[PDB]
This record gives sequence, C-alpha cells and structure tokens, in this order.
Amino acid sequence: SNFAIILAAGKGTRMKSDLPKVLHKVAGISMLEHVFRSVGAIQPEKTVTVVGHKAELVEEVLAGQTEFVTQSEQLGTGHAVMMTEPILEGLSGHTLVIAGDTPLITGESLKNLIDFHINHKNVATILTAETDNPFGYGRIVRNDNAEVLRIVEQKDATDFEKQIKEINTGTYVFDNERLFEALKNINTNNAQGEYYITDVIGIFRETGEKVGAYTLKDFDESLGVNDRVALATAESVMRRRINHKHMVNGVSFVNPEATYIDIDVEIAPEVQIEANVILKGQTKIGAETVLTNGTYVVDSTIGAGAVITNSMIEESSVADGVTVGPYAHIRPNSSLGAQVHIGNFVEVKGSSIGENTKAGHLTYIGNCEVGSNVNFGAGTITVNYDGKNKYKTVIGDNVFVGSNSTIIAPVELGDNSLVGAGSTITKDVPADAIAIGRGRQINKDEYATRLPHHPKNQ
Amino acid sequence: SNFAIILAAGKGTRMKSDLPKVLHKVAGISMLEHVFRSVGAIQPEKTVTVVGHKAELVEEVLAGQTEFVTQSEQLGTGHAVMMTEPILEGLSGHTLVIAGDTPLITGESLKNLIDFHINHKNVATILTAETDNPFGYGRIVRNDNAEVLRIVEQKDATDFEKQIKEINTGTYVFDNERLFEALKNINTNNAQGEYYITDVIGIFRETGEKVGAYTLKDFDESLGVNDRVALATAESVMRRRINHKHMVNGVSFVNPEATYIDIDVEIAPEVQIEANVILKGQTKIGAETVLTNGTYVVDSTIGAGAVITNSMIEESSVADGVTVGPYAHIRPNSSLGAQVHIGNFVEVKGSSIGENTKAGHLTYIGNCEVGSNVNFGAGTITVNYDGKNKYKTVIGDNVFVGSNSTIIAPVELGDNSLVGAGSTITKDVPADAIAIGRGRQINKDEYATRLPHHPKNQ
Amino acid sequence: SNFAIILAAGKGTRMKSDLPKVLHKVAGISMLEHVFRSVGAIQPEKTVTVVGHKAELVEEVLAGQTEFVTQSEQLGTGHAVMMTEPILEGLSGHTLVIAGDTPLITGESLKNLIDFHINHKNVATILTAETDNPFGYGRIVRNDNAEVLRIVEQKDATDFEKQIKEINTGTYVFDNERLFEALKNINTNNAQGEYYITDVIGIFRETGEKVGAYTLKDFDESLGVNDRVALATAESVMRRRINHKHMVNGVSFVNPEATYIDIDVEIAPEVQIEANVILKGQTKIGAETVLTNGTYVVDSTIGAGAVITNSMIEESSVADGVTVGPYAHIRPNSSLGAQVHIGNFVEVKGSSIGENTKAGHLTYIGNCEVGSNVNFGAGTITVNYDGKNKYKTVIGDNVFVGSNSTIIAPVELGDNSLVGAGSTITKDVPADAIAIGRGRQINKDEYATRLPHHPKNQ
Ligand SMILES: CC(=O)SCCNC(=O)CCNC(=O)[C@H](O)C(C)(C)COP(=O)(O)OP(=O)(O)OC[C@H]1O[C@@H](n2cnc3c(N)ncnc32)[C@H](O)[C@@H]1OP(=O)(O)O
Ligand SMILES: CC(=O)SCCNC(=O)CCNC(=O)[C@H](O)C(C)(C)COP(=O)(O)OP(=O)(O)OC[C@H]1O[C@@H](n2cnc3c(N)ncnc32)[C@H](O)[C@@H]1OP(=O)(O)O
Ligand SMILES: CC(=O)SCCNC(=O)CCNC(=O)[C@H](O)C(C)(C)COP(=O)(O)OP(=O)(O)OC[C@H]1O[C@@H](n2cnc3c(N)ncnc32)[C@H](O)[C@@H]1OP(=O)(O)O
Ligand SMILES: CC(=O)N[C@H]1[C@@H](OP(=O)(O)OP(=O)(O)OC[C@H]2O[C@@H](n3ccc(=O)[nH]c3=O)[C@H](O)[C@@H]2O)O[C@H](CO)[C@@H](O)[C@@H]1O
Ligand SMILES: CC(=O)N[C@H]1[C@@H](OP(=O)(O)OP(=O)(O)OC[C@H]2O[C@@H](n3ccc(=O)[nH]c3=O)[C@H](O)[C@@H]2O)O[C@H](CO)[C@@H](O)[C@@H]1O
Ligand SMILES: CC(=O)N[C@H]1[C@@H](OP(=O)(O)OP(=O)(O)OC[C@H]2O[C@@H](n3ccc(=O)[nH]c3=O)[C@H](O)[C@@H]2O)O[C@H](CO)[C@@H](O)[C@@H]1O
Ligand SMILES: [Ca+2]
Ligand SMILES: [Ca+2]
Ligand SMILES: [Ca+2]
Ligand SMILES: [Ca+2]
Ligand SMILES: [Ca+2]
Ligand SMILES: [Ca+2]
Ligand SMILES: [Ca+2]
Ligand SMILES: [Ca+2]
Ligand SMILES: [Ca+2]
Ligand SMILES: [Ca+2]
Repeated sequence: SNFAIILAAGKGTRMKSDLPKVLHKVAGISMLEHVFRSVGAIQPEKTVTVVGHKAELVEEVLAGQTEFVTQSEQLGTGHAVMMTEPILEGLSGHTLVIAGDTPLITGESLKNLIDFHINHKNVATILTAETDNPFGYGRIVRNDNAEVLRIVEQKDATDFEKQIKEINTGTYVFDNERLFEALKNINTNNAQGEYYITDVIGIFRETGEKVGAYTLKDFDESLGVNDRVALATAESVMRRRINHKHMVNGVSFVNPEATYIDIDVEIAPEVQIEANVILKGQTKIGAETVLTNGTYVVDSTIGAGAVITNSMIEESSVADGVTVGPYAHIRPNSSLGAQVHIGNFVEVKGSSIGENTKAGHLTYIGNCEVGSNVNFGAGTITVNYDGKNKYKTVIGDNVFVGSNSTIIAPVELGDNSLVGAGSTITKDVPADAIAIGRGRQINKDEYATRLPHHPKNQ
Repeated sequence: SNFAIILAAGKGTRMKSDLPKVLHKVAGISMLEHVFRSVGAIQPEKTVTVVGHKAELVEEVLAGQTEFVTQSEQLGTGHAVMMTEPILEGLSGHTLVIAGDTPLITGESLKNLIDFHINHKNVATILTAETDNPFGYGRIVRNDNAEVLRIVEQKDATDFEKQIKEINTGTYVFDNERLFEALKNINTNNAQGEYYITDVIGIFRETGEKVGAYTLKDFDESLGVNDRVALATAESVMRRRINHKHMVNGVSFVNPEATYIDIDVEIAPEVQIEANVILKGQTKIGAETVLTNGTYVVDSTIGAGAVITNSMIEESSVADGVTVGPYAHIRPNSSLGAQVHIGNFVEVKGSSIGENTKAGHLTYIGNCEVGSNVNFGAGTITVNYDGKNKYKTVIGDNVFVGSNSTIIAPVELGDNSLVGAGSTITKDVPADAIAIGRGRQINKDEYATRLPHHPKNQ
Repeated sequence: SNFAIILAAGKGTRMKSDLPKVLHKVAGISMLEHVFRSVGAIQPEKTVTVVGHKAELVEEVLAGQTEFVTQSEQLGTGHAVMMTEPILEGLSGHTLVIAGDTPLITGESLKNLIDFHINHKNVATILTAETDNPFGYGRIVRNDNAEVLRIVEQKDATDFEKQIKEINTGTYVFDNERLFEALKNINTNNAQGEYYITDVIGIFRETGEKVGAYTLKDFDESLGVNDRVALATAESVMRRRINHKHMVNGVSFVNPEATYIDIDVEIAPEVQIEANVILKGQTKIGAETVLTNGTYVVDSTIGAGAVITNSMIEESSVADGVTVGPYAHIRPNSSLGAQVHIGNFVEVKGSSIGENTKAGHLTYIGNCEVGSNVNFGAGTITVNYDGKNKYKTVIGDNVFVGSNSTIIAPVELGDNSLVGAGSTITKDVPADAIAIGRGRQINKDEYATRLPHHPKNQ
C-alpha cells in the first residue's frame, strides 16, 4: 500500500496574504491542486491533507478526493505529519510526504521517487535537486562516501552548511511504520522552535536504517514557493510546461514565454497564437484558429478556422469560421453561429447570433435571439434594461438593422425587415416591412456662418 | 563557379502541419525565404531547390530566382541532392548544400563558410556549432587529432556518440564534381532507411580527401527547426536579431524581447517602441514616432512625429504628426493627413482624411473623402452600405459633424457646414448651412415617478 | 567631507539621439536622475554635475539639488572632472566620481564603495565588476599579486588586454586633494585623443599611493549605457528590480519580466497584476486591486478592491471597488466614485462620477458633474463642445440616461429623471420628469421587398 500526506496548514507569512499560501493559483488552479494532481499518479490507498491556517477555505477545494486532518497550531512540518497519526499510524506501506507549496513536482517524478524507494529498499528516500541559489531550502548533508547524514534548515545552518547546493525538495517517501516511530523522537530544539519533519532523517541515520536520495531529472521542478517572487517563478515554469506541450501537439506560438494559457485549456493542432494571448479556465480552441495579440478567452469554446483578433470572450460558444475583433467583447452566455462576424467595439451579451450574421462596429447586442444573415449597421444599440428588469428582442433572418438605430425591447423584427438608420424602434416590425423612427432633415441656408465653428468666427 | 542546393522537399511530420515545414513563417516570411536570402550572399551561378512534399505550394514562393527539381519520394537528404544531378552533375565548382529549415544561418556565415572551404582547399567543409542539447542533430565524430571522421545521425547514434556536443548544421560546401561521385556510394542501410547526405563525409574520409569543419561564430544560428518548439525558438532568435538592428540604428525599445517586428519593416531613428508592439509586412515608421503597447501595424506607412497609441492600422498611410488611439482601428485604404487626430473607439476605412481633421470618439468613417479641419462629434456614423452596394460621402473643409449623427451616403456636406448632433442626414448639406434631422425634446413633468428606475419604485 | 562629481556632458554619439544621453529614461526617469538618487545615499557635502552637450536641457532636471559646471568642449572624462576644479580643488575629503550613464548602480553599492575606500585607506578605489562581454569597458589591469596597475580603454587596449573580464564601472572614490593633483599629469596621448579620468590610476601607481578595487556584489549593476541596446538592458534590469520589490511587498505578478512599472509607483499588498500591465508616473494602486493584461495607468490613484480590465487611465482618481473595462479610457481630470462601473468602449474625460453610477458601454461622458446611482444606457454621448468652447452638463442622482441619447450641454438632468433612448436633449430636464426627443416609429408594410438587402433582390 501507498499512502500520501500533503502538508497545507502553514501560515505562509512570507506570502503576505490573507489567502492561505497553498491556494494561490499557478496557471489557473491552486498550487495545492497541482500537488494533488501529482500525488494522484502514485495512486495512494489513502491521502491525508493536513490543514490548519484557515482550514475552512482549504477544505473547500477538493473536499472528497482526500481525507483531512486539522493542525490547530502550526508547530512545524514534523508536527503536521503527526496530525495524521490517528489515520496512518499502525499501517504498513510507503508513505509519500509532500508540501502543498511545491506545485512544479510532477506525478512522473513522484512515480520515479516511489520506484527508487522500493528498488533500493530505503526506509526513507528524499527527493532532491541542485541549485546555485539554495537560500531558504534545507541542505542535504552527506559524508565523504556520499551517504546522507541529515538535512539542515537554512535558519539552523552554519555558514559552512549554507554553501551546500543539494537541496531538500520537501518531498519524501517513508516506510510508514518507521516514519511515525521516528516522529516520536523529534523536538523543537532548533532556530525556529518547531518540529521539523526533516529531523527524521537524522533519526534513521542513528538507527542505521537505509536513507537514500532520488534526484530530480529537471531541477526546475524543485521550486518551493514561500513568497510572491517564487510564485512568479512557479507561473513561469508551469507556463513553459503547458506551452511546450501545446507546441509539441502542433500549436504555433509567436512567443511561448509570453502567452498565458491555463492548465486545462484544450487547443487543437494548427492553431496559431500570437504573443500575449490569455486563455483561461475551461476553454477549448478548434483547429486552425488564429488568436492574435491581446485576445483573452475565459471558459469558452471556440471552433475551427476562427480568427479572434484582440478581443475578450467570456463563458460563450463561438462556432467555426467566426471572426471577432479587434477590440470586441463577447460576454457571458453568448453563442456566435458559423461564419458570424463581430467587428470592432462591439459587445454581445446573453444573445444567440445565427449563422453568417454580421455586426461590424460600435454595437451592443444584449439579451437578443438573432437569426441568420442579419446585418447590424454601425452604432446599433439593442435596449434591454429599464432600471429594474431585462427584456428580450427577437430578430429574424436577413434583417437589416440600420446604423445608429435604437431597438427598445421587448420587440420582434420580422424576417427580411429593415430598420432605417438613426431610428428608435419601440414596436414590432413585421416581416418584409421597413420601419423608420427619426426626424426629417431640414437645411438652414447660411446658418453656419453664425456659429462658433465657422472659420469667419475665429 | 559557386552553386547552391536548397533542400525543401521533406514531409516535416514533426511539424504536424498541412503546410510544408519550410513555408512556416519566422518574423513574417517563410523559413525557406530566409534561407534563400542567405544563399544569395554567395552569389551562386546556379541555385537549385529540391521540392517534393506539396511541391506545388513551395514553388509558389520565389518561382524564378532559382531552379526547381522534384523529389517524387522523400527518401532522404542524400537522395534529395541526387535529384539535382540532371542540372549539376558534371559541372566544376563549389556547391553549397543547405536545409530549408535552418532559417537563422546568415549570408555572412555562408560567405565565411565558402571562404574557409577555398582557403583550406577542402573537398568538403561542414558548417558546425556546439550545443548542450544536440538531440536530433547529426554529431560530428572526430579522432584524437581532431580530424573529421564522419557525421552520425541521432537515430543511428550509439549511446556514446549521443554525448557529442558538436553538431552538423545541415549546411556544407562540396567540390561539385566529387559530391555527385560520392553520392553514388550511399545507400539506405541505416536506422531511417534513407539516403543520408551526411554519409558522403565518411566516403571522403575513405578516399583520404580533405574534410574540414567551419564553426559558427554564433551558435544560435545553428537551429534546425523540426517542430513548433524549435519554430518558436527560431522566432525568438530572429526577433532578437531584427530588434537589435533597430536599436543599433537609434530606435528605443522598452522591451526588445517582447516586440514583434517583421524582417523587412523600416523604422527611422528616434522612434520609441513600447513593449508588445507588432509591426508587420511592408511597414515603415518615420522619425520620432511613438508606438505604444498593443499597437499593431500591417503594411502601412506612418510618418514622423506620430503617436500611435494601442491601435491597429492596416494597409494605410498615416502622415506626419498624426495621433491615433487608444483602441482605434484604421482599416485598409485609409489615408490620414498631417496632424489628424483619431481618438478612442474610432474605425476609419477606405477613406481619405484631410489635414488637421479630428474624429475623437466612437465614430465610423467609411468610404468617405474628408476635407481639412473637419470635426467629427462622438458617435458619428457614416452610413455607406445598403446590403448590396457601397456609397461614398464627401465632406468639405471645416465641416462640423454633430455628435451621434448618422450620415447616409451618397451625400455631400459642403464647406463650413454643421450637422446638428443626433441628426440623420439623407440629403446634401450646402456649404455654410446647418442641417438638423432629429425629434424635438418634450418634457413630461413627474412622469419618472411612474417608471421602474425611480427610487420610489423599488 | 564627501563630495560627488557626476559626469553628464558627453555627446553620446552612439545613442544617435538629439536628446542628451543621460536624459534618456529608464523606468520613468532619466538615467541621470537614477544616478542622482544613488549619489544621494552618500550624503555629499557638495555635488557637482558636469554639463556640456546641450547643457541647457540637462540643467533643467534637478536644477538646485546640485552645483553645475560647464564643459564647453567634451575633451574627455578626465577633462570633465577638471571643470570642477574651481569648486573642489583645494578641499580635503573623499570625492566620488560617477558617470551619468550607469543608472543601475545603487546608493547601497556607493555607500559600500565609500566604506571600503575609507577602511582600506586608499587614495583611489575603483568600483569594478566582471562580465563575459567587456567590449567597450575599460579593463582593470593587475599584476601577479592582484595589485591594480591601471585601467586600459577598449580603443587603446591591445588584443591581449581585451581578454580581461574585470571592468571599470566608471565610478570611483578619490582622496580629493590627490585627485586634482594627479589630474594635472594627464594628456590626450591615446586612441581617442582625450583626457581620460582613468589615467589617474596609473599616476597613483607611479607615486606608489594606495589603489584599491571594490567589486559589485551584483554585476548587473555595472551596465554602462552607450547605445540603445544597452538602454534596453538598463530597462530590463531596473524593471526586474522594481517588480522584485513589489513582489516582496505582497504584489503578485503573472509575469514580472513583462510588466512595466515606473520607479515611483506605489502598489499596496495583495494587488494582482497580470502580464503586460503598464503603470507610470505618480500612480498609486490600492490593496487587492486587480490589474489585467493591457491596463495602462498614468499619474492616477486607484483605490482598493478595484478591477481595471485592459483599460487606459490618465491623471484621474478611481475610488474603492470601481470596475473599469475592458477597453475603456478614463482621460485627465476624471474622478470615479466608489463602486462605479465603466464598461467597454467608454470614454470619460474631465468629469466627476458619483458613487454607484454605471456607464456600461459605448459612451462618452465629458465635462460632466454626475451624481450617484446614475445609469448611462449604451451609446449615450454628452455633447460638450461647439468648435470653440466647452460646456458643462450636470446630472443628478438616480438619473436614467436612455441608450443612444445625445445630451447637448449646457443642461441639467434633475434627480430621478429619465431621458428616453434615442433622444437628443437640448434643454434642462426637471427632477422626476422624463424627456423624449426622437421621431416616432412608422412601419411600411412590404416595403423591404423593394430594397437591395432583401433576399428576393439578389
Ligand atoms: C455604417 C454601416 O454599417 S453601413 C450599413 C448600415 N446601412 C444603413 O443603415 C442604411 C439604412 N438606410 C436607410 O435608413 C435609408 O434612409 C432608407 C433605406 C430608409 C431609405 O429608403 P428610401 O425608400 O429610399 O426612402 P424614402 O424617402 O423613399 O421613404 C420611404 C417611405 O418612408 C417615409 N419616410 C422617409 N423618411 C421618413 C421619416 N424620417 N419618418 C417617417 N417616414 C419617413 C416616406 O414618406 C416614404 O413613405 P411613402 O412611400 O408612404 O410615401
Ligand atoms: C461629444 C463631442 O465630441 S462634442 C463636439 C460635437 N458637438 C456637437 O455635436 C454640437 C452640435 N450642436 C447642435 O446640434 C446644436 O443643437 C445646434 C448647433 C444645432 C444648435 O443651434 P441653435 O442655433 O442654437 O439652435 P436653434 O434652436 O436656435 O435652431 C436653429 C434653427 O433650426 C430649427 N430647429 C431646431 N431644432 C430643430 C429640429 N429638431 N428639427 C428641425 N428644425 C429644428 C429652429 O426652428 C431654427 O429655425 P429658424 O431659425 O428658421 O426659426
Ligand atoms: C442598451 C442599455 O444599456 S439598456 C439600459 C438603457 N435603457 C433605456 O434606454 C430604456 C429607455 N426607455 C425608453 O426610452 C422608453 O421608450 C420610455 C421609458 C420613454 C417608454 O416610456 P412609456 O411611458 O412606456 O412610453 P409612452 O408611449 O407611454 O409615452 C409616454 C408619453 O410620452 C409621449 N411620447 C412617446 N413617444 C414620444 C416621442 N417620440 N416624442 C414625443 N413624445 C413621445 C407620449 O405621447 C406620452 O405622452 P402622454 O402621456 O402625455 O400622452
Ligand atoms: C523543516 C522543513 O520541513 N523544511 C523544508 C521546508 O522548508 P520551508 O521553510 O520551505 O517550509 P514551509 O514553512 O513552507 O512548510 C512546508 C509545507 O508544510 C506546511 N506546514 C508548515 C508548518 C506547519 O506547521 N504546518 C504545515 O502544514 C506548509 O503549508 C508548506 O506547504 O520545505 C523546503 C522545500 O520547499 C525544504 O527545503 C525544507 O527542508
Ligand atoms: C541525414 C541528415 O541530413 N541529417 C541532418 C539533418 O537532420 P534532420 O533530421 O534534421 O533532417 P530533416 O529531415 O529535417 O531534413 C533536412 C532538410 O532536407 C529536406 N529533405 C529531407 C528528406 C528528403 O527526402 N527530402 C528533403 O528535401 C527537408 O525539407 C529539410 O529541409 O539536419 C540536421 C541539422 O538541421 C543535421 O544535424 C543532421 O545531421
Ligand atoms: C576614459 C573613461 O572614462 N573610460 C570609462 C568610461 O568609458 P566610456 O567610453 O563608456 O565613456 P563615456 O564616453 O560614455 O563617458 C563617460 C561619462 O562621462 C561623460 N563625459 C564624457 C566625455 C566628456 O568629455 N565629458 C563628459 O562629461 C559622459 O556624459 C558619460 O556619462 O566608462 C566605462 C564604464 O561605463 C568605463 O569602463 C571606462 O573605463
Ligand atoms: Ca514555516
Ligand atoms: Ca516552503
Ligand atoms: Ca425566421
Ligand atoms: Ca526527415
Ligand atoms: Ca531538420
Ligand atoms: Ca472645400
Ligand atoms: Ca449612437
Ligand atoms: Ca565618449
Ligand atoms: Ca559610457
Ligand atoms: Ca441631487
């Protein structure tokens, strides 16, 4: 049996945040969730997450895919593991211990760690890495024979030990039985006055039990995030990982170091992404679609062959061949049918737009059901709100909504109808009719010579 | 005589694209075109490009500045060179062989390669580089005396040869006569079952003929692009090269690592470019012009002293001193005269705008001929389309187009005229006249207390 | 006593600019000002800045916090220091000499430099660093005993000296008395025919006086900016420094390598900044505020809990809880009250907006005094200009301004009033009234079948 203990009860003072450190997001999900996903790879029979600081909030995210234990007082990583005793003490197996603030460690690395622990028959295996800047990390102390002696914390380290480049990642595999026994022998006699889980290594060394170290193939994965500088580094590595995956799958990136794509976004092959594109949440991008600089898509599905030019799209569906932008805003609950064109400075919200309809400019379409082949002249405003309630407008197929018209819901524009430009519409317009609601033009000869803008008046 | 063979017939499976690999763009032009430009530096008497996979498409780009030979089946780089036998076999001279997927090799490096081949009197000179990550590249095998023995491909390499850091760039210079003779001795006995051009090196070694290696001064230039991860690296190096050139010429970049300027864009000294600016195609930027974050210019000429603030400009001419933005869109076939101001949320298309005219906000000017000193009030819409045809509007000098007016083409607004705000204009407005086409305001005392928005009704 | 000499009279030919090199900005202020700020840390009793090339302009920036001396002809760094003789010759103390084009040297490093000069009792201490690319920098020549012999300039260096990696940063501390005496012994016998300040090192070596070198702890700080490539590097290092500071203070950055925040911008803890955000000048951001990709804020104060979504805000005040964007433009002299919402394609200028007012779309509010709980329908345009003068509009509390209305200043919309959508308003609207100024809708049955957009006509 394999067990897993995730430490997530720490205060994260260095984060300077009211939000528990492990809940800070990296590429769209909490660091804790990235850790949960990696832990999942070793398929533990039992997973125990230790919560403390604002345990209330932490238990929210994934409150069933693991057991929870509360650490009333954050007395140390070692003490946090102690909190799992009621559930794990007494069982036999291999127990993975991992921090909730090391989101870059992969499930593959954990599986490699477990495999190594088993094959070498260690009582404890430490996941390690090397770095030129080990400040803040426990250092792996070895002897002339490269044998692991112990782990020394930054605060407790001497000037000499601080020069060690091999660091403790905060992840280990322990024989479950021996783990809790060794735990009984740790105390708060250190620079932090805390119960260090790292002290069990020295304990196993005293008993002569086998202690090994499995080194990460990719040292970038070792990042421990204690502050926002490290969080930004975590974002950079995860961003590179996600984008690398998309490029391998056939997606071109003008600049993968500057494109922000969340962990679960799906992107089909042949999609072209310019730099500075943001794709978040449950977003899916279809084949050959082009996303230009500035595009920001959240929880939306975009079809194939679409061209999203510097536009923001939220909780919406965009069909194949659609063109949006530049500077368009497709708000929640919108659906853009096949080959629809939404041009610059257009806002669509809570509306369904039929195939081949076009709204090229300076338009607002809200709470509307719009047919196919409809044309919205520039400046068209669908009026749907009266200060208390929202009203719906239905627009048929092939309707021509004149430029600068004002459509006051609830009304229906029948198939093939035309609304004259500049018109305010307060009543239904029958299919095949035209509707005009505007003042007639009157010219006043020479009147301009009397006004401030005239050249002769300045 | 100098000859050049460009290999561009490969399938590029790793690219996962329906577009032939060599046609993928880097800074605005295909990798193949960057290679063509470098080959041009050695001024070959004959240039032969080998096409195969979708030869149809490849022959499109530059179908005269070189000879073409078809490779029906892609049996290997060696076999591709064989396809040029009908044209080059029998001739005397130095033949450059280069891949169409190594777009960073410069003409200067090729000239250095040729010079070295000649001075050292080699029968074959390989252009090489060193890299910590040689995966996928042929490795340069040498003896204790640093003599070139052969080139071994990744697939065919043993675990030991894979540790070689010196790689084959895929570019060489060969005595033309010996090249084709050695070619007769290559076969498909390898891990890929292909005719490797790299096997001629081992052949020259058997005959004792002189084989040399000329190393790139800049190892970044050695990049071979087989997938989109490498393509993005190619974009990064080329972007750095282009931007470096502009900075040397007096252009300031807030962040040259995040500014996207195509290979042939011209930029005058003293231009200031914020980060995240995109300049594409045949674009030219005049002296002292400021381009702010988000600006996207395609095939346009912008004058001197202009300030383009986060705006998109396409196939247009922008005169000196013009200010555009933020969030403006100058569409194809527009000309903005000197000192014109286009403000936020304005779209100009197929229109000529005279000097000093201003359109500061939420306006659409389409298919219009507009004079000098004209003022477009916010919300002005020029209506030019009836669902079938486009109509033109002519606006004279010093015209004042009232806010939220709707101008229905075809009409002419005469010099100095004024269109009242909120007016729909369907007829010509004479010079010096004013035109008003809107309903008169009527106030209904206390009526608001009866509506949903009123505070007493909620 | 401590004295300081800042060299800022050079021509900066390599900058290819009409603006004196030291005045080019890095993170919002001139390189010269960054140098002034560092010099300030050693609290000199006298500060003398040497000006020459366009001295007029240079004296502008900070024309009181230092003494100025003119160098009529730029004959060299050594000659520039000579220009300070009338003020400093004869005094006793330690004199810091620093270039105006090394903006990354910190006050802390200068304080360390001075401390080292004093403790080692040197007659001259050179601030040095190491770099793999020393091209253009004076090289620090030492003997087998690591003793400083002299500094050799790039132009004057032999092929052998050019391989030296230890460079002169252009900053030194000299015993003031000895400095000017040694200066008497320098001449223009060099590759540049200039009086090199660097030659005084060789002079002190002849007299046997103590010469030391204090090395920068951070080599990035050593950058000497002679062209725009180096200026961009200066921007990158300063940007990293500023952003690092904000992250340490509790601000999260999705990408600190691509976020552009000026040197004096204040940002409260818990603020979240996406990549590609620009904050300039005297900007202040309140706690927990979210700034999304593309936001550009200049000289504005933004409160706590605000969400600025891809919008440009200039010389304005934004209260707590305000939401702006996407694609909004808050222009100079605007104040947005608490909980105000400004949506997409809205422009606010010279206007005060009361608490909880909303303007969600395609609206222009200029020169208006707007009350609380006001609602601006999409397409609303406040008309404030007649081609010569600007007029003000006053809008009371709870006013409902209908979509696509045109409000022609100067007018007042009384409390709770409603302006009908599509209306042009030319007169005051009393409190509790409604005002309607638009044409009534007329429907023409079957008329559409006769128009170009109708399906039966194509
Ligand atoms: C900016 C872009 O995106 S471009 C694409 C958007 N395109 C547009 O908005 C174009 C819309 N076009 C219009 O609004 C045009 O003015 C149209 C289509 C209404 C003009 O149609 P026309 O038939 O040529 O106008 P016409 O003057 O003949 O009037 C037709 C009928 O309406 C009546 N009418 C005209 N103007 C008005 C008015 N202001 N109020 C009331 N009735 C009016 C006429 O009396 C006539 O009635 P009758 O036939 O019973 O005598
Ligand atoms: C938001 C920005 O960018 S700001 C800059 C844009 N600025 C603007 O849009 C401002 C435009 N200004 C306007 O539209 C103003 O209402 C103006 C200039 C038309 C007002 O002009 P005024 O001369 O003061 O109006 P006035 O009421 O006196 O009317 C002038 C004539 O037109 C007539 N008229 C007025 N309103 C109307 C109407 N709705 N329909 C028909 N005729 C009208 C009057 O009867 C009068 O005729 P008469 O002289 O034969 O009796
Ligand atoms: C897109 C968004 O952001 S959504 C939010 C913005 N929301 C809006 O803009 C909605 C604004 N709503 C409107 O403009 C509506 O048309 C309203 C509120 C004016 C309609 O009000 P109603 O009371 O239902 O209209 P109703 O037809 O009964 O007219 C009321 C009075 O005005 C008169 N009237 C109506 N239309 C007109 C007109 N065009 N010209 C002159 N008088 C008119 C009527 O004769 C009536 O007068 P009476 O009571 O003396 O007989
Ligand atoms: C003593 C110890 O373990 N040191 C390790 C820990 O140091 P480091 O100082 O980084 O440890 P942290 O304080 O961040 O705590 C580690 C993890 O344990 C949790 N936690 C902490 C204290 C507590 O009482 N309860 C609790 O649940 C935190 O939520 C965090 O997820 O991680 C580093 C790598 O990232 C290692 O190099 C250090 O050797
Ligand atoms: C056997 C060989 O040459 N190996 C070299 C080739 O490997 P590599 O595996 O990278 O070679 P590729 O398959 O990409 O082919 C090289 C070039 O030849 C063309 N092509 C390929 C096969 C074909 O039948 N016809 C054809 O025209 C491709 O279009 C491409 O432009 O480039 C590397 C550097 O980039 C070198 O380090 C390798 O030593
Ligand atoms: C001879 C000398 O000093 N060389 C140093 C100078 O070279 P470097 O060639 O970089 O020197 P610059 O020409 O840039 O001049 C140095 C500074 O002195 C000022 N200036 C220059 C000439 C003049 O007549 N008047 C004047 O005021 C410039 O405005 C600049 O701020 O800086 C480098 C580091 O940045 C050092 O490595 C070089 O050893
Ligand atoms: Ca801790
Ligand atoms: Ca930690
Ligand atoms: Ca229908
Ligand atoms: Ca191949
Ligand atoms: Ca290749
Ligand atoms: Ca004219
Ligand atoms: Ca309008
Ligand atoms: Ca100089
Ligand atoms: Ca310099
Ligand atoms: Ca009031």
